[PDB]
Amino acid sequence: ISVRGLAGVENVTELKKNFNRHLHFTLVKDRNVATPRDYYFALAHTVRDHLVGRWIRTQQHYYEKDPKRIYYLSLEFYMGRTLQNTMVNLALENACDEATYQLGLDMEELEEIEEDAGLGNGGLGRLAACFLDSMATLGLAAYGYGIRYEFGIFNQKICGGWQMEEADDWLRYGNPWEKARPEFTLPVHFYGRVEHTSQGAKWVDTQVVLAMPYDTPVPGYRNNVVNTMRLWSAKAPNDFNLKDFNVGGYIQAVLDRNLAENISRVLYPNDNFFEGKELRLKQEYFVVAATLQDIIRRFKSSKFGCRDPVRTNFDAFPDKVAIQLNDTHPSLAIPELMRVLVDLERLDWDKAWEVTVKTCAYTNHTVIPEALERWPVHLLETLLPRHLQIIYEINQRFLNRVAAAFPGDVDRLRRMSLVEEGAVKRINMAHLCIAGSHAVNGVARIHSEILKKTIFKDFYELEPHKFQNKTNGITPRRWLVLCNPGLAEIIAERIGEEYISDLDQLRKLLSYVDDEAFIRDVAKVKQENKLKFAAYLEREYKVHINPNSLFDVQVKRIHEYKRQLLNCLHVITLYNRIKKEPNKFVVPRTVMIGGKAAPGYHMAKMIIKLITAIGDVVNHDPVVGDRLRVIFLENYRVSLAEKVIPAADLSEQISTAGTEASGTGNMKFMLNGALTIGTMDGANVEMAEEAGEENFFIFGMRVEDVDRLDQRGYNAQEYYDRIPELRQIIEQLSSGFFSPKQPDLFKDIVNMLMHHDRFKVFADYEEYVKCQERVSALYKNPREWTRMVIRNIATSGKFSSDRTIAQYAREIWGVEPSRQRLPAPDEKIP
Amino acid sequence: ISVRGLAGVENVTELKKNFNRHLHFTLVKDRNVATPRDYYFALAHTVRDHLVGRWIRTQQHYYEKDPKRIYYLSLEFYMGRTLQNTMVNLALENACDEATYQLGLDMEELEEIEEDAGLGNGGLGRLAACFLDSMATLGLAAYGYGIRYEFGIFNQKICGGWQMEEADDWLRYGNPWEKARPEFTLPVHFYGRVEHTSQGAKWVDTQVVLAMPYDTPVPGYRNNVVNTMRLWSAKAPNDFNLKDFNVGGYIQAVLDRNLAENISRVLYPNDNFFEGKELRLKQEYFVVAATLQDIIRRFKSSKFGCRDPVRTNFDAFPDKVAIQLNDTHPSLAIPELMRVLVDLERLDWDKAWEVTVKTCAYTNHTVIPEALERWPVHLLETLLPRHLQIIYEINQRFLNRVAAAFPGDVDRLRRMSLVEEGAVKRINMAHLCIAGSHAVNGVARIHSEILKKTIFKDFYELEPHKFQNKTNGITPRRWLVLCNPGLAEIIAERIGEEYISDLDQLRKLLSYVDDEAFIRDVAKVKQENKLKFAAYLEREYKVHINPNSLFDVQVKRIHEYKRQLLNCLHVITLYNRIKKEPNKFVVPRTVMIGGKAAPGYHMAKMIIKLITAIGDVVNHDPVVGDRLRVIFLENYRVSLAEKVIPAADLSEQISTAGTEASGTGNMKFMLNGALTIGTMDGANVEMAEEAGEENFFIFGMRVEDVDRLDQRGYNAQEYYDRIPELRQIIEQLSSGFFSPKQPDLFKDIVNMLMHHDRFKVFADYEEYVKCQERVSALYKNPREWTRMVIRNIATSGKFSSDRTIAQYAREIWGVEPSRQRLPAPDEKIP
Ligand SMILES: O=C1NC(=O)[C@@]2(N1)O[C@H](CO)[C@@H](O)[C@H](O)[C@H]2O
Ligand SMILES: O=C1NC(=O)[C@@]2(N1)O[C@H](CO)[C@@H](O)[C@H](O)[C@H]2O
Ligand SMILES: *Cc1c(COP(=O)(O)O)cnc(C)c1O
Ligand SMILES: *Cc1c(COP(=O)(O)O)cnc(C)c1O
Repeated sequence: ISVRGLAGVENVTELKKNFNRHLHFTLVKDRNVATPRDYYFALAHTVRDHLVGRWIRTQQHYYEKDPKRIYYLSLEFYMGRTLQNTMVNLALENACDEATYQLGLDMEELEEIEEDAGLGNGGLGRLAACFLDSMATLGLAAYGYGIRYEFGIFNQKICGGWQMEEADDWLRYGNPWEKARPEFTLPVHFYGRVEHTSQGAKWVDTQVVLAMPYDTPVPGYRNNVVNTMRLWSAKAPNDFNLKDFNVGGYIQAVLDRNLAENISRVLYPNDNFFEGKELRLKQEYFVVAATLQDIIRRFKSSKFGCRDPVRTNFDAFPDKVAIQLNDTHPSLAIPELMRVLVDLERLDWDKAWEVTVKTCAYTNHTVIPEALERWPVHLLETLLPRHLQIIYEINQRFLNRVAAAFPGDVDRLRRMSLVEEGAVKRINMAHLCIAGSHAVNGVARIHSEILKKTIFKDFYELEPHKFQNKTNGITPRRWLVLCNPGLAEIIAERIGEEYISDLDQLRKLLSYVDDEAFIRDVAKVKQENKLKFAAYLEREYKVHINPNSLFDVQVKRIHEYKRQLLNCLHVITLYNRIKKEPNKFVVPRTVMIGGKAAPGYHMAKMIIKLITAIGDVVNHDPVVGDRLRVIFLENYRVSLAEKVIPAADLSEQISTAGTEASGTGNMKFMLNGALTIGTMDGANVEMAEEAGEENFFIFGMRVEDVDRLDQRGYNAQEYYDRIPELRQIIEQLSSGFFSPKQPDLFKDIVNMLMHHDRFKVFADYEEYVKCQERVSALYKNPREWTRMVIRNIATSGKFSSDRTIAQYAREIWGVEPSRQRLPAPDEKIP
Repeated sequence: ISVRGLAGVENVTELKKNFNRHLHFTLVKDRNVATPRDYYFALAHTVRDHLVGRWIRTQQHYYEKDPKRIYYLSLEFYMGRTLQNTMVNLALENACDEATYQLGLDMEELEEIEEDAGLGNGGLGRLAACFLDSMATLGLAAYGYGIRYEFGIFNQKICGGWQMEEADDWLRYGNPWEKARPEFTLPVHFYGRVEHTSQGAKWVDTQVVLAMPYDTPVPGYRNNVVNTMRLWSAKAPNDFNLKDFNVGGYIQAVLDRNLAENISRVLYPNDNFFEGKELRLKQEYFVVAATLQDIIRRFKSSKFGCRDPVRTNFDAFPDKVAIQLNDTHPSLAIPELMRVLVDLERLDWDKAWEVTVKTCAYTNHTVIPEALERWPVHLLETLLPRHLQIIYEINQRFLNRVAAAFPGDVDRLRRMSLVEEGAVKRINMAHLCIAGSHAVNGVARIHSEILKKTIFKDFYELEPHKFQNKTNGITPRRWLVLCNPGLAEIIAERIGEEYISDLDQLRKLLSYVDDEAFIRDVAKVKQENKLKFAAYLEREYKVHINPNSLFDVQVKRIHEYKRQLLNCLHVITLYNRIKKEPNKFVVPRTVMIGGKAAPGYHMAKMIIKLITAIGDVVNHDPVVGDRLRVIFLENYRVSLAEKVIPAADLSEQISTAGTEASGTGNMKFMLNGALTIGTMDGANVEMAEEAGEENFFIFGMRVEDVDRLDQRGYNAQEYYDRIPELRQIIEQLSSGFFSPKQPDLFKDIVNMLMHHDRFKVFADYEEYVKCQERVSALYKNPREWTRMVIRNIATSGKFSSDRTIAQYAREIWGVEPSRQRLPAPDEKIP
């Protein structure tokens, strides 16, 4: 059937009876009233059974051996569905396929019923998910820590061409994967004040909110390791949230509990944008406070909570603990770790600081200013008074370090301050992270260089040793074997299965680049993939596309820096050329643009309306026929990504050079047989570098060119004046060609494009359509297109998260990865 | 061990491995980290497994045979713990006891970990629970319908002698008994307006709240019948509760969902008191609207949703459906049933009315005016506009009936109106229920007579056939076999086990009233019970009592009509007499008073403070010694009741004649070997009537005497003037003898007692202490005390809820009870 594992005789039988056990005993249903959803759960519960045994021994293992623990703190974990992924990592896919088949059910149909764990916005969230899978696969004692939002990223609906947001009630029918652990609930404080008494400061008169943990298993790839993702839920105490007496109402008191529990209710839908709302800050301290107590408790036990030197010496803390800050979101971990060590454990400042710096590491994910976290002091002052005091003290000592290093450099002092003066004082969270971490890394080579050269230049001059780079990657399991079994099978037929946990072995595919059978096969799976997606489209969304055309897709969050607008300009150009010479042949294309716009991002939502507007015109022009289709992919999410990417021919990664930190979608397309048209931005550079620029479609300004233009000054009118095709499009938008009933509908876009384009869309227009002509030319030659594809696939190995994690492990965490199978799952009951 | 069933060889082994399966696979724990709470859940899950098989066949059964369905609507279901009860009804108690013993665990210790399902306030709620158990035991196709509050009756805490209320988060660790059924969610409307168009009225522009059902199994006693209790939870739709666009905030929109979900958040803690809050009314319509849709859907299928006459003829609706209104709380079912039939199904008014009256039955539970539901018209007008219109139309037609029957009786017209004019117009829910139900019943013989003679006199004259009586009862299973296995065993040793489902057989115990061994045994279990409670007291609450004293207990909600105050006056009297003649012998007593006061009931909370105040003085007077102890039983609830009642010697049922509708606690004490000192109120009359007044301690005014006094006019000063002992107590309260630091602390009680005593406490004082002297005298003669006890126990059979239900079944529902074992639980998988 494929190498989705063995469909053993004893195990298919075993699976079937356990499916029935759960359908009866767990679901309390009988075959005569069971619906596909019930069947999905019976299976989910059956699959989940297979990894509890391993989950228990893994955790017990780490307790016995006591290795250095890795704590990945992130406010986002974009997990997606987990049934198939679990089958794949446990080698259960074929057995389950067989068993459910024998039970008369279609496994694929049941898999489609599982709701996505949308606890993320995009790249940052998904990176965390891929990292978790890799950390498990590399046998690291790692824990993912975050917030269990009851509402994930909103579900996008397109009404009249506009995006409509609606709550993602992903828990509505329950989550068979999580395990509530009420017994490990912890208290988290807010507000209050600071009392300075005799021997130390005291955080007093605080409001208490409780943190209830929920553990989700994270299985490694076929190694019997099952790590843990712990997600905190907010709960109100039953005392004060009722007991602070003297009139108000008993009923009201109980109803008001949903005020402390609002902390974990919803994920902020912002991607690469900072919103200084109090609720956000609370979510940030909430996950940090709760996680740290869990971390220290585990440390207090270790082998110190037995003997060792005997005296809670936190000197070995860094040797046993490593906490990775996914961006500045969990930044409060630094002043919180200090607070506990100093205020509660009573360590001297300097010893506590040494410990903190040595266990904390920070990862930066963007350089755009509006994405930077700068919290107003008055907010921290009211909500976390002691933390503010600690931050000021950290600042005081840090700046003294700077003054001593750069005597008389008074401007450098204000520039490096964690505290920013002005309208309202703010705290630069990024500066805090750098000062309190022993390592700061970027997510792509150019991004990392930019940090050193620009944004964090002064910090780099101060401590050059802190700055590193760790190019992002993606997990080959979900992003290849799971979403594209067809491609994975033909690759395995030639080079084996060892590449799934060793993606570098894909290079061996280079020697089949002239193999006639392979070229035919690679081309076949892509055709099968395109047909399946073309079908899904009519199935779930309804209104035809042509599977023979080039599948031009751009899927990612909607941003001005991602330049979906530049993609739009090209689409309109193609249209206009066709209307000019109707009877001239052009390579057919289906351009699919999908992504979600943050609710408050007006421009982004305007762009979505533009895309649908172009489709309205283009898709109903008889002269165009089937040569050009414009489709907006609704509710783009992880599960949707697993469907489009394997069916894509052209991947669009056209951000303005220097704005996309790394990107990961680009890698997903490269490993799945799509060719990349993009700019020398983020990881695109390392991808072209790995496959060879000849096998990549690079165009536009480099970072240097962008800066040259800024010195000069960017004037869009110039481009409007010298390019008639560009002029024609802008005047089409301005006159209502794309919005008849509302002719001025797109005035904001035009206005912006001409007067305040921060991402110089016009500047890359000419080189973009010229480059698009080159991909069309190559698509006309199926054999050469497929051969270039094989060059990309065979050369994508570097982009696996196993590589990225192995580097974090060695160069930042100080631990050694291991591909050693944990001693089976085998029963056992001590 | 007792007749808690057989501890079979094959089943104890089977139990043990399933306990281990759940501890591993369900709880995801290993013996080395498992806590008593984990062990409790493993067992709970193991026990729950045994009744799903039966649950499924019972429900399937009713679907095949299609008998008349009984729907018990109540806003309260006081269930208590359900682990032991389930073991008892499935004959699993000994097997589980053995198995857990072999696993090295104490079952009793694990049972104490289960949280109480406190979805009730007291009597009314508990009656519903006992009814459910009886309906299952009598094989009725019955369904309990209510609200799944996430916070039940508050947990009472005594701080400085004052009651402190704190949220009852009973779901904190989960509920292994319920089964969420998201797939059967239903929509419920609120607000909106009424449009009168061409062919009918339309309820329009309504706010939608969703009702998610949760089913809990209700097993019959050893008959393999497992009925269903369906509890609705409120959920916000994800559309409008987000989709009603045009600024407000996306985050805020999601946070505001907890506004529609507040409907099922908390139970109103009022007992025998009406609070016209909007949230209450919403909870009332919510449970009614959701339940009715479920009822009609089931009816639409039946055997009509196949063939029959073919044409949705609701003429057979009454023949297939019966809905019992537990008080006036679910009264809106009447106008709602009309609304659906008329507005949606399009039946003519008269046909719809005939159907409604024929399927609805109402049960009254109190005659005190402040407990009567009278909803302001402006509230119904805004929240349920169409229902108001229907109620007015019902009223219009009903009054026309009256006018025709009593021509010219204009005062009778206004008196009988469902609409009450005055300050603000109100709707008398009780009048609505009578008009729209074919049967109205009281809960005790005298209570029922009072309804006919007083409160509903005019309605009785109009339709005398509607009025009936159904004396309350309690379930012998939980209230005897479960809480008192020792007594149940010795009874079984003599007369067998058939009395558990046939309590009348207890009469056969009369012939052992002179049996020397039996007297010794009955006396022994009561002593063992008293020792166990005396131990629990020091265990969980701490500060000694004497097990040799008479256990004088009064446990029920705190009310002025229950007269805990009268009990207080007696306690103080005993104290004063002892202080007068210290060296005179008196029968030792431990008087225990427990109960909860509604948060807003100032007097009730003042009484609790008085009780603790008396204990402070009395319990620390050296001259008193161990002859008199005053103890306030904290957090009185079902699980606490299962502990005190079996250890009681004297049961206090001293309400003012004519105010306690029936009472059920009184019955619990009678079946458990306690003697009753009480008034000729509620069911006390039928109890004394059954055991013989010689075996009862009756005192005080009868209803007649109370009325005579009211004609005359009640003047408490008179009693104060003629009784020096009474005078002494009042002056002790007035001067601070019981409240040194705050001498005027009890001015409200004294003031009330002397000037506004609605329940004439002083009037029954003399006859009360005189009567108390008689019980002390008899307690001095152990052999005669025990013989009178045997007379009560042997004569309590009439008070089983099986008898009550059998009467409802035959005289109101039109169904025949059956003690036929359902065809085993046996596997089966069609
Ligand atoms: O705030 C961000 N959202 C992202 O997706 C992001 N930063 O992080 C991702 C993971 O490092 C990057 O790939 C992406 O380029 C960057 O925009
Ligand atoms: O509102 C009420 N609360 C009660 O306990 C009550 N009415 O109903 C119970 C069950 O019918 C009665 O036993 C009780 O006497 C009555 O007060
Ligand atoms: C991989 C992924 C992303 C990141 O895409 P980029 O192109 O790096 O912005 C965003 N959303 C989803 C659903 C993803 O799978
Ligand atoms: C039986 C019961 C009641 C009713 O007691 P009465 O004496 O009828 O008021 C109230 N509370 C609990 C916990 C009960 O078990």
